[PDB]
Amino acid sequence: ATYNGKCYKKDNICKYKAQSGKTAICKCYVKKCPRDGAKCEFDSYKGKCYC
Repeated sequence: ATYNGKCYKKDNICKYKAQSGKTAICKCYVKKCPRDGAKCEFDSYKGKCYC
């Protein structure tokens, strides 16, 4: 149920359109974003930010 979006290094966050548009930006927990736009998925099993 993992999603897909982008993450920002500068803002070290993970932005993506939740499966229902509910979720949203999610700090790039661990391994800060590589570069703005960096694709990332939102694991709906824990709530991390695969970036």
